[PDB]
Amino acid sequence: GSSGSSGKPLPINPDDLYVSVHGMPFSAMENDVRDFFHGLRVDAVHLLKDHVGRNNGNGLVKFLSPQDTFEALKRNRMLMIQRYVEVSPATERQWVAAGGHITSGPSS
Repeated sequence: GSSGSSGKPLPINPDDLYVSVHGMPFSAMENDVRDFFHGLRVDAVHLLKDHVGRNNGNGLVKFLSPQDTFEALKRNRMLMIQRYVEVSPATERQWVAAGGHITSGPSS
């Protein structure tokens, strides 16, 4: 194998802070989520539902700092309430479409 390392100095990208979790019980709720990421800086937690307003098994998490989320990525494909969760980075676009909300810069 072989590969080069060509990167640039850029500021923390939201994509990181914004991750998605697929594979949660039908009863899983804002609370249950905590149990998983209980101990890290939690800012907000988005949960997707279906027509029957039921937690199928997909949501998004937004952490203030990245150093925190980085940990969640390590808890990907873990055991949760007899259900496998899929922790993977997300894109601002998804966060919006899904039904999120953030304050750009509340100015007078």
